[PDB]
Amino acid sequence: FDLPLEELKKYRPERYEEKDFDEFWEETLAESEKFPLDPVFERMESHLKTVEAYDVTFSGYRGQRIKGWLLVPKLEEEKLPCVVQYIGYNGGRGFPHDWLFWPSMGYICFVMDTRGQGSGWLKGDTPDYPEGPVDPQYPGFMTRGILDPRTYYYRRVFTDAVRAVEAAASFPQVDQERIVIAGGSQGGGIALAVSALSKKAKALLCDVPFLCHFRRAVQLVDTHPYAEITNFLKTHRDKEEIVFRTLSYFDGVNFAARAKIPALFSVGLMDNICPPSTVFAAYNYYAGPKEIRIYPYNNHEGGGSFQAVEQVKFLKKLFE
Amino acid sequence: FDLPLEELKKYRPERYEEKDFDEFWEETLAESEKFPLDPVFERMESHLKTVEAYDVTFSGYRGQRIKGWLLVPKLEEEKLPCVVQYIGYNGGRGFPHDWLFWPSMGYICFVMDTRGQGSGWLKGDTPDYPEGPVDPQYPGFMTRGILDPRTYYYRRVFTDAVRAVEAAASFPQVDQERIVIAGGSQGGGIALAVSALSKKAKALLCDVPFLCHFRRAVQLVDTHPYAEITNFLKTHRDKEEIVFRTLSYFDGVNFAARAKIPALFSVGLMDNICPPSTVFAAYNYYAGPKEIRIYPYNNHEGGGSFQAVEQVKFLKKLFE
Amino acid sequence: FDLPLEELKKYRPERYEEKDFDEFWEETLAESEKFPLDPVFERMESHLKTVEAYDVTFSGYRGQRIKGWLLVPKLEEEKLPCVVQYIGYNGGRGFPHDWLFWPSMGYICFVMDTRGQGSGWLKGDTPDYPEPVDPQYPGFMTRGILDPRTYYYRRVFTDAVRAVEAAASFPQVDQERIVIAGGSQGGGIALAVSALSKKAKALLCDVPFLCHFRRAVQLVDTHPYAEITNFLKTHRDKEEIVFRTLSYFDGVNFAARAKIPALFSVGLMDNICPPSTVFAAYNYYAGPKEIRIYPYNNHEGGGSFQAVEQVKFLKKLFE
Amino acid sequence: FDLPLEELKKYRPERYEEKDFDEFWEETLAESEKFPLDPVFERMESHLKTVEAYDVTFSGYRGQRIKGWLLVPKLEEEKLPCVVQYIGYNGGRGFPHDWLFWPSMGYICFVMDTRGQGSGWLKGDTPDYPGPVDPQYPGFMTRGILDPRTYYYRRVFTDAVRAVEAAASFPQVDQERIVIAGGSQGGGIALAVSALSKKAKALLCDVPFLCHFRRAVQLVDTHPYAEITNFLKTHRDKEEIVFRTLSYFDGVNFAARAKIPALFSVGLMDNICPPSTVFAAYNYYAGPKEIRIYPYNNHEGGGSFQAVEQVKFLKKLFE
Amino acid sequence: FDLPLEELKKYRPERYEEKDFDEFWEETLAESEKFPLDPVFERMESHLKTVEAYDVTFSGYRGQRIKGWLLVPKLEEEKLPCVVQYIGYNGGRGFPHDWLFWPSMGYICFVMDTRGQGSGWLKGDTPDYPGPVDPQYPGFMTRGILDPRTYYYRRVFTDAVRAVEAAASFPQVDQERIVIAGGSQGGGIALAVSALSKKAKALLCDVPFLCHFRRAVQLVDTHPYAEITNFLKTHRDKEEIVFRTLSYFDGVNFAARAKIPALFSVGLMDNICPPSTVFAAYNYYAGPKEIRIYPYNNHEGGGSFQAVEQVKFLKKLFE
Amino acid sequence: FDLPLEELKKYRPERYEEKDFDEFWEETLAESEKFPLDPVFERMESHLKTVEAYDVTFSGYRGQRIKGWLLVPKLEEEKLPCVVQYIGYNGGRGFPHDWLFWPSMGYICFVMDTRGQGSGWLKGDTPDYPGPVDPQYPGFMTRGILDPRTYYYRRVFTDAVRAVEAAASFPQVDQERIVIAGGSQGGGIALAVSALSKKAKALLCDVPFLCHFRRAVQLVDTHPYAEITNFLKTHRDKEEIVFRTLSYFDGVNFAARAKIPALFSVGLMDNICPPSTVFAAYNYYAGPKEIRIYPYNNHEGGGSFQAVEQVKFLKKLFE
Ligand SMILES: O=C(O)C[C@@H]1C(=O)Nc2ccccc21
Ligand SMILES: O=C(O)C[C@@H]1C(=O)Nc2ccccc21
Ligand SMILES: O=C(O)C[C@@H]1C(=O)Nc2ccccc21
Ligand SMILES: O=C(O)C[C@@H]1C(=O)Nc2ccccc21
Ligand SMILES: O=C(O)C[C@@H]1C(=O)Nc2ccccc21
Ligand SMILES: O=C(O)C[C@@H]1C(=O)Nc2ccccc21
Repeated sequence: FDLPLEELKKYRPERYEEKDFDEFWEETLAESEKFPLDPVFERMESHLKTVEAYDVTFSGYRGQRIKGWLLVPKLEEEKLPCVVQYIGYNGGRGFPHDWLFWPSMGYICFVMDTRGQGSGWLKGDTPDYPEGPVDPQYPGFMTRGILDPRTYYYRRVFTDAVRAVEAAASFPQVDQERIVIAGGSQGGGIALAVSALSKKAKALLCDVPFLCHFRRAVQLVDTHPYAEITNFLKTHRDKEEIVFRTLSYFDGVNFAARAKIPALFSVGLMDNICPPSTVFAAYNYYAGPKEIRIYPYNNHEGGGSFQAVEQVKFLKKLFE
Repeated sequence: FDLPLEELKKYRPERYEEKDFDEFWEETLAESEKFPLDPVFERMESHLKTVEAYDVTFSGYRGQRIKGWLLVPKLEEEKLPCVVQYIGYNGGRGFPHDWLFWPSMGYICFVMDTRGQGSGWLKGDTPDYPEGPVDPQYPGFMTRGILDPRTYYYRRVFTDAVRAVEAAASFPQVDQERIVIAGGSQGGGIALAVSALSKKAKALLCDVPFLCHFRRAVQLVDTHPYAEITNFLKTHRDKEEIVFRTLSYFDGVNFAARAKIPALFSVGLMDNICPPSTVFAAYNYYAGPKEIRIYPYNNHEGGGSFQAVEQVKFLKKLFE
Repeated sequence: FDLPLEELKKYRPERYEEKDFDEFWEETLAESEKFPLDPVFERMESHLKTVEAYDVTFSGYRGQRIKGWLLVPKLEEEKLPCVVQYIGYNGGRGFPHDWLFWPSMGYICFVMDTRGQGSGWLKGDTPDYPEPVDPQYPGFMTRGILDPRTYYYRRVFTDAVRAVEAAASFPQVDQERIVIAGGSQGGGIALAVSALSKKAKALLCDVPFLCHFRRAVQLVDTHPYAEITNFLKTHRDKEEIVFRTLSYFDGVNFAARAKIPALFSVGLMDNICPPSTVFAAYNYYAGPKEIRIYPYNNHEGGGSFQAVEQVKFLKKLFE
Repeated sequence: FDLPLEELKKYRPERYEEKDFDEFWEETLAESEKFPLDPVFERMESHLKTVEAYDVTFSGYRGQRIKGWLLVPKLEEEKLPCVVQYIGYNGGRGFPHDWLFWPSMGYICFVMDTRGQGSGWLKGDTPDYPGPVDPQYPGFMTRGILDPRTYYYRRVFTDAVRAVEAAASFPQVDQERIVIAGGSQGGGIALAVSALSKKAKALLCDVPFLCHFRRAVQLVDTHPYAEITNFLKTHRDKEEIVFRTLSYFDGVNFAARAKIPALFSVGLMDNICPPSTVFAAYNYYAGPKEIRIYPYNNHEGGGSFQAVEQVKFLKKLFE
Repeated sequence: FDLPLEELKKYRPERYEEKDFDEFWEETLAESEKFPLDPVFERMESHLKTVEAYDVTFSGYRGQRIKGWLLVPKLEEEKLPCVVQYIGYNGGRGFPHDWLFWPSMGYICFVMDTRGQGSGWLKGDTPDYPGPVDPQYPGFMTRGILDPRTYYYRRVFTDAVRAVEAAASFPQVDQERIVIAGGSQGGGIALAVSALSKKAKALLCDVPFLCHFRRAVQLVDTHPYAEITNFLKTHRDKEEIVFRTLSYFDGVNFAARAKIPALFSVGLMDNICPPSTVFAAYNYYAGPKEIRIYPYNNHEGGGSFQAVEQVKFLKKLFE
Repeated sequence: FDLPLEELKKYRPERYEEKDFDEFWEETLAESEKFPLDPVFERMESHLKTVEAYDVTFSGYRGQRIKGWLLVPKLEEEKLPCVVQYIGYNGGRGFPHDWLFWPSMGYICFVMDTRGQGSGWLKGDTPDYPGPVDPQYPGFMTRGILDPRTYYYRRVFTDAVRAVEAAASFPQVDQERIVIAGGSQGGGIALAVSALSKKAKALLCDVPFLCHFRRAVQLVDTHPYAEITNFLKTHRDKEEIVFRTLSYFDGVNFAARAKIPALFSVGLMDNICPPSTVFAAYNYYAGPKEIRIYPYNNHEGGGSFQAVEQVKFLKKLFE
């Protein structure tokens, strides 16, 4: 349904961002750095036998306390590499046993809970906090605070996500040389922002990323969650310019252009949640060393368990 | 798809409410009455010629400033009857010209904007304000603050709505003894709440009501917006009892049981958004003088323009 | 899903029409004009308080008696501007209270009931009368389609022309300020009247239907355009005749003849009336014109926002 | 989705008809018999080799001229049994070769075209003739529904009775072995003819439509029964008048009067013609009768399996 | 939804086949020729009166016994032309009375049952006989797809070549007028036979399936092509193996080799067999050829209109 | 959409099985046990660090070689309890890392690959081995359904009984602490194993499929149950035969014979495995049992909540 692959590979749409993109993010991170990180780990009673699981609490956007899980495989290694895992839309940190892949592969896994979501396919425990009034919005998170980048939901998520990397680095068994940032769909869009904004992340795993190239996304598909923005615009007919202005500060394409760490991307050519031209726009602008795995017959599931093996091999080759 | 009509007409399921239902509502309304109502009626340059439209502002839940419209038909009579109109889900106050029916029929019309919504089919101008943290929720309004009645979204909307009647009553040209409360679907549910909670309403028009008999609604249909609650529960599998205890304080069946003012209901027997059994549970418990117009072949549109004429005739008879 | 906006704005494709288009319509109107208009306005008992409602009857196609409403706002004015309102597919005149917008804005509103429809979303009271009723697919789009002389829209468009003469006959109507308006089917009817009427002074044309039929069926499989496609799936031998008939009714061909000022609207995600069909008509429209473009709306177009634009537009025009 | 089979078999709900049901039909048929039948059989140049095909024209309702095909298998016998075939909703007579089953089984087949339809899945050549064509929902189900004298099926069912007279006029037809047959709309028409024709000798009634309307619209939201629901959703003041009209055309009411031997079929998962509507009709049917029950089939019913059952049923019936 | 027609007419994509395409088919066919054909025609008791029906069995792929019907019109001519009919996806030979068209037009019809299918819209009676039956997606499209030697259509296409020899062996068949025919799956089978058989005289290829697989799975998400997509969505490591296997069975590669006169049909709105897949095959077809193009039709194609075109085409070819 | 919870808890429909049910299974398992099990475990080079992964091969139905995974957590305890895991419809054994749950909780996990499937959502490596593969609807539900001796699940259920013996042969498995587990198709397979094998200590049976087939096809039209309905729609003469065969594989009949303690789960909104089908099995389940009821869940059931419940249930059992 989207551009053919030869064209996708060359797709570099003209970017749109405001003159103060970097200032906005510098100011955002400085204001939240005023609150102590205060990373707290507490060992959890669980039935897990090959992993030690910890409850995590750390200060994200403006000192607000975000939950997570830390999963440490029980191995002979002194320091271990770490994957910081960001979660898809409507998900949250779930149970420790929802995240066994990375620890089973010998990586500590830091799972960041997603403020105010956690109700659509995996439970969450962390609330959101608005900057004052909660404006008229379409159901969901995509238009929550959208009339101002200062009030916009993902300002708070992305800042949480940057602070999560610091929280993971605070656990002493984490090898700070081998902290990886990872996610699919919303988790991939979050990881992309972090790849530009964190100075602690060493590598990026970005699958079927959401939050990329919003302007094109709403022209290409009518699926959720991108349709929340379309549906908001269908009603608020006078707000096009302001909505896209706000979104430009959170667009993965604009972060990709600033990001310098090694990355492995994946895309499903039949994905109609995250259309391939949106994924390719981000990939093509990504300024670090990069590869992409392309799945021509997959929808939003992308490479699934095959991609998971690709990630393990990529990281092994990168860190050796 | 629902019970046959002969059974709908007798359907009076055991009600479920907590022992402190009334006290919850007394304390809520009392806390909000500590702020001055401070109703403002500012003439809005519209292009209307047979109606004068005022931009309304008034203090609803916890003094929060709620928007509305006040439309006055161009008639001499020093005191006119008044319809206070509440709005369907994802709607908001829109433009003054969106509400010309009741003014054209000789009634002043007070249209209350809906906090936080106004983004699905008609625009709105009024924000919500949470009680502190914005808990994990499913997209929309149905599960916003659902883990505690003190935090639940409809606490705030219902309080706004009671206060809206007071605001309408403040307008010098409104006949304080001919104040009707009205709405369809979400608007119907809010009106039904108001019909129990306000001391100032003279009659109820309650069309295809939503927010009624939640526990059964979600068994019968999988449509939105009731599906937001199902979908929350599909994830938060441990929260059934808490969710339904919270919803009990906002259930139109429990309000119907307390309401004493005359009412005209309507129902579409093929309505799969507000199932017939949910509307009939509310209607059958409704404690005031009452009549119901039944539309056997209609879905959620109910009686449409036909029902509007039934309303005009009902009020004329009542007020003679 | 259709051409990008930069291409829609330049989209002026080769028009298809027969050499006798104007003669067809001159002969149609002249034949119907032999019957007296006989416009009848019967004041009616109503619950309305700010508006006076009249039941209307007038002679449309071949003297057939078409219903309407006339809604007159109660204002201290010896003459008032007037909007002649045409109705969307499967609708009809409904109740007087269904049409309160234009009277509330200070316009007399003449609502024309639509022959034979009135059964999908708003009730109607006017029958159709055929020229035999040929084999057709369910609906109105293919009724009489094998010959322009028998086609359903010959009758509707005649009715609609006659409606404006009927409105002009009400004494309080300001004949310098008669507006023709409609959305979707209403807008396709309005485009035809904008070419054919001797009485209309402005056009409001929203998300128009009955435009560029040959391209519409290639772009969408929605109804009501799909009635045409489904007819042709069965009558495999009738492609050329069907498009020949439709060319006499195509809003793109009317637009090219129309001279009055116009305000259009279009939803770029409208899959009932695709944007390239709407832009074909708008771009060929020969009078002074403007268009409001709603990039995120489907067939609802600009909704209540566009209603505000209309009132502003007519106020400027007529001041 | 409907009643379980044990209950369907006992389902014999209270019938609804007006006091003048028989009078309505007697006068309808009397009036149409005033016009000469004038059945015209024109040998049609054909590529067919085992069958002789004829173009048929005959006088149906009020003398209106209806098309058909006559297909005669090339056999030695002087007189042949005959199946009068009625056609499903949105179909028409199509081509001669569309109807080869019955001829191949040694039966002359008279295929009646369906007035005004012919545009959904197979083409047709016969027009309808109404005077005013009232507001209606798209299609045939609500055409003229506010009065049984104007209703579309009054004309179809008359045409269908006249068809049997026309088939019987063909010299090679054995008038002792005239079968009336159809599926869905075809079946509902055949059910009416089983009560109204004095010439039909046996009925093949598959997955019948036009039965138990009031219950059909409560059970399913499919077309074409949904045309009726959608008309009532708009004309909310007309529920009584619509069902009164429909009572004169209801297969259940015809079934109670029909005397000829019949073979029915039903699909238990058919959501076009719900099984309760079909069993209501079957259970009231007053002639010698059998029903083939296909529990896993939708509207296709027994398909080719049923065709074999019909052949066997008629062989045994006719000795 | 596909290429516009002017581009379809010129669509001649680079073909993909392995170096050993012809050798694979020569060895396949030589191996199956080592088993005796042993055509068996058992005359059946039938209700049919204009046609003689035979129960057919013959040896297809590797001596496996395949069912069929032979329908002989009762005609004075002692040698008759013959159409060997292949059946659409999920069908099978059904009953003899399912196949009356060609015998009514004076052709012997040999209907080939389809191994292992017969369970979706018409029953069948013939099993498949594979070795191990590899992991597969539900259906026939992926059965044995990891190796052309194990692939399901190797066996169907061999059956189909053998069916033409079985038809030829019936004494009343005129071996100079054997036609091979099908639609959709039947048309892809017929197209393979048009390249592989030395006995067929003409090809009727309607809306052909089993063409240009690589592109089909990009254009549509419908079944049955979506079985291939779904297999690849799971077996993410097997893209190259899958399309290599499929290249031995692609109608486009057979069309390039076929020499006999052909009449194709295509529906421009067919989203089961997309127009670009059909035209790729049609444009490579190396024999004398024509195509009937149905711009408004989906997968039904020309339906009964095309059946007429077929009968005319063969009459002209053979006279 | 199904019975209310109060009725589901009381739903014990009359069972249907043939008089030779036990004999059929006795002979089936005896014939397969004549071939050596020959379990082979090969340590796999793996990226996994907390788990030792082994490629498994073993003899299932009639010596046929079935793949699997053996996942051993790296722990001190020399003899570990073991969960034998059966896979959902269209799945297969996938990668070792797809099955980390049970090993992470301290259990050796034996994952049985599913013959012939492995192509819908997780890839598989094991073929099926039928002679003739009868006419069937796409998928596995109707493969060999005309005889219980040839039916697909005869083979799978035998494989699954043999998997328990193959897990028991691994030296680090505590052969006295083996559990059988599955969701949907995996739950139906585990249920059969709960009746057929004497080795298992406990059953984990989530949203079970393969239960109460006769009722399943009346209640939902979803796949995979709809493959059966679809087969019956065409093979209209095979209802009795199809249900007789299925009675030998019906989870409700195996439940009646199972004695080991069980934890079931059910989604009350599951329209793949309807609640009445799951309750019919659960209600007839003869051993100590409990059911987790998820009223707001569809076929996902309890998901990770249910997994926690399983870990607790086994912990109590093996203390
Ligand atoms: O894609 C994600 O970010 C998670 C999840 C998912 O994977 N698909 C989808 C679609 C709509 C809403 C939420 C979801
Ligand atoms: O029903 C309402 O309260 C308003 C509106 C409506 O009329 N139906 C519907 C369905 C889903 C969301 C919103 C709506
Ligand atoms: O578009 C119209 O003319 C009215 C109405 C409408 O607004 N959409 C639609 C689609 C199908 C039939 C009728 C309609
Ligand atoms: O059922 C019929 O009478 C004919 C045909 C048919 O077989 N099904 C169906 C459904 C809607 C419209 C028309 C049809
Ligand atoms: O197209 C065919 O070969 C037959 C039949 C058909 O006509 N369409 C279709 C689609 C899916 C499966 C089977 C079919
Ligand atoms: O339910 C299963 O056994 C697995 C999988 C599933 O979870 N749902 C579903 C539906 C159709 C085919 C296969 C499946």
